[PDB]
Amino acid sequence: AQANEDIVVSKTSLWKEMQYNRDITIRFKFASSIVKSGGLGYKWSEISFKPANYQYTYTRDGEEVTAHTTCSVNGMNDFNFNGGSLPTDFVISRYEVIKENSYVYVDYWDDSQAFRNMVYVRSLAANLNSVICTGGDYSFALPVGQWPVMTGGAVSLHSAGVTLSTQFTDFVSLNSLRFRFRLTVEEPSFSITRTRVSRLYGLPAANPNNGKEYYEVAGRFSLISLVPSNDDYQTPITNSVTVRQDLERQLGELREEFNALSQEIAMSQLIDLAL
Amino acid sequence: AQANEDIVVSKTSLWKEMQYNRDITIRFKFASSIVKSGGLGYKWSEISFKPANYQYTYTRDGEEVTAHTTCSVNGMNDFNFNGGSLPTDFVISRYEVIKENSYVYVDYWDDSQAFRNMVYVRSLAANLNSVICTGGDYSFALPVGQWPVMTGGAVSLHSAGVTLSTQFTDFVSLNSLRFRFRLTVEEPSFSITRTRVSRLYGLPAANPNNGKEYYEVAGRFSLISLVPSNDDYQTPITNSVTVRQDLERQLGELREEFNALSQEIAMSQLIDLAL
Amino acid sequence: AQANEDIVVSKTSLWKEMQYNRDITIRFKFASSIVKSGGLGYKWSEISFKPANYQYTYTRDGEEVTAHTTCSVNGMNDFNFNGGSLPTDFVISRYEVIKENSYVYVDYWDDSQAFRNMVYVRSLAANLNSVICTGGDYSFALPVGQWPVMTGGAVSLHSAGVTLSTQFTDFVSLNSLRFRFRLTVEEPSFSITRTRVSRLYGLPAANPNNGKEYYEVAGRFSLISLVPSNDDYQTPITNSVTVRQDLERQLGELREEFNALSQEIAMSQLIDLAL
Repeated sequence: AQANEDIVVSKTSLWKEMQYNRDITIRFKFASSIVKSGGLGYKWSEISFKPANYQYTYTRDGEEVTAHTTCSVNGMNDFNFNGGSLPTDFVISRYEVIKENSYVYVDYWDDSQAFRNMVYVRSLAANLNSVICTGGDYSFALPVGQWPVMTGGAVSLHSAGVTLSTQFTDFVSLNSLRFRFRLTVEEPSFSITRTRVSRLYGLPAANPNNGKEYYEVAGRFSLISLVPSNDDYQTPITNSVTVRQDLERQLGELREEFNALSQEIAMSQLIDLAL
Repeated sequence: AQANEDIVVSKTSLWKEMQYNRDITIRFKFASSIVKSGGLGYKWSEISFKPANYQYTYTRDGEEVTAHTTCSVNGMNDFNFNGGSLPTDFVISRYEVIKENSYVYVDYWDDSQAFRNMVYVRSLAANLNSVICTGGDYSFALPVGQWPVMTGGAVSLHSAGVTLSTQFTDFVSLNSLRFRFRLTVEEPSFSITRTRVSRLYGLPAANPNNGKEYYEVAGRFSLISLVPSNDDYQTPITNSVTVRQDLERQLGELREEFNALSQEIAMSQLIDLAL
Repeated sequence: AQANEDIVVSKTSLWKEMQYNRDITIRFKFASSIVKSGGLGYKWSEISFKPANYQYTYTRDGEEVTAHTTCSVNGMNDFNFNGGSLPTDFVISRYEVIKENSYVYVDYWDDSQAFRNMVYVRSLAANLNSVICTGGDYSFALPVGQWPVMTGGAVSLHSAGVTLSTQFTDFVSLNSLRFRFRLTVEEPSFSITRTRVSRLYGLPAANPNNGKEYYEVAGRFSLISLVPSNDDYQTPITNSVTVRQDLERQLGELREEFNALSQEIAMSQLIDLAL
């Protein structure tokens, strides 16, 4: 049997149960959200994860296959480090770490025949190989003084159950395959340099990629889906999203008031610099 | 005939028409969005509603059924109250109130068989019982002076038409059932203490829940859906959302601007503290 | 024959293949996002496009049909204009323009039968006529100085391929038809007045509607869709979205910090009015 088979286990007039058994190259990537509190610059608000899309195009056995992957994390632990109540001590209100109790979700999609009209799926199963995700080096750019660097962190992702999901984005909506990963803490630990914290396992949520373009893991998946017998039917993929108009309005009002305040401030500095 | 039946009104080679007639306990909940303008703290920008999720797990007749509800409002009336044009007068540029002209929407979903692959439905109907919803007690936190409190408001929710809908979220996407509700004013009227306004009907948007963990209304729904005869197919439920990336970018630019302005202000405040 | 046909090209127990061929009135609309940087008010951070919803109701040949149209743009170029490094020169960090290399997407939907349970489509085609899109006059509200006005700009929208799409919103979710448009620059150019920029082509992202209520283009489409033979099945349309809760949380922290800073500024300014 080919590595990229496609078989029919039942076929009525309009519908047909098509089996698919195919190899895949999941190339995903974390993405971090860094919110820094105001004042001088010595207090950071959040260092968390954001679901991250990554579209690529790889080579199958004489075919070019475009893909779309989306990495997310669930059940992460919220740590924090506060060394003083004054505006000049380095503090991080809340930063996220990954351990055993957390999980790493990866939605995957391709331009192949398996994902063209997939809305129903049974007999789902996959053979995935394990990889090692290592964190990088994030230099907290303080206004003045020293520059602590959050450096280190290694954690091994192991295959787990598989499910379905939907990758929503501002361009495409994809009925996609959801691969789960569990975590086993590894030897390289992450530590904030020039600080009283070190030798704690996990992965940091500042620079997980470690300056990499992606994390690669190869796999195979096997399912049975409902596809119309005619191989010309198409399910809507693209999107045109206008969600959270109330949020857009809130942001517009905030920008208006912020421009008014900055105007008032620079006017106070202009009158105080017009002698 | 049972209360939670499951019938097969037809069956083809792959698909099947199934009828589902089931009892439900809609435990829903509102959620308010408050926005406080800058300046001193006597001026409020908006007090509105937001679509509010609530997931839970209730006992059926010997089954534990996990449920998921999402409330929302439409056609609400935007009242205002301005005591003057000064920084020190209490003013609320806009706050939302629920009345007869408006409608309340409640999306409902469960982990039962009626919802697993529900994409098509007909003969939809439900017999819901009416309830009462009373407003809360929201104490406007003013910087200095007395503390006005929005207190009162009671409206009875009457059952109306039933339809389908979709509960999108950052975790799950659900093909759900949409109960509609109309409103009738009641005797308890809402009013702001220490203010020249009172004896006006409706339900405030500051605290509708009245501190209740949820509002509860029982119901029953009967319908007929198209499901695959093989009860192993699964429709995609989970999500990994990255919608409004342009909005994320705008928020990042606004954070950068506000951090730079706060750093400027803090430096200008600290230069005067070196004597 | 008919202009609004509905044919049955095949039929089985529960499903069927229907062919719909209908005339339509695509009344779409552009929308701009004008972000103004802080400071004094001479510096503009960005002027971009945003996907624009517009819903209406128009008269077919004795039928009154409700419709919904969502415009978007893709591949738009980013131009910039800096007059100096000072706070007092009129600078536009970025404004978006449309040209040949770019494309305009229009997702279209009606309440007619062709869209009631459309999830699968084949033999999709369309005949569209060309229209003209022209820019208005966006006067930049400079606090002091002259008044630059971005004016002009005209482009011819020529039809292109048709596909499927999904219009998502905070209210409705529509499995819609995606008409694509390619562009050819016209003679009327866009120019900012009292400024050293003119005789450059494209469409300004400032006021693309030209003060109009919509841009109307007639059309006709033909397709072949899979529908339940029982013409009573309904697919979920309405929504209740709670997406980007983390973004809402970041915006709320931003608002709290901004209110605290504004309170500090206002107390600092009020303490100097006690004589």
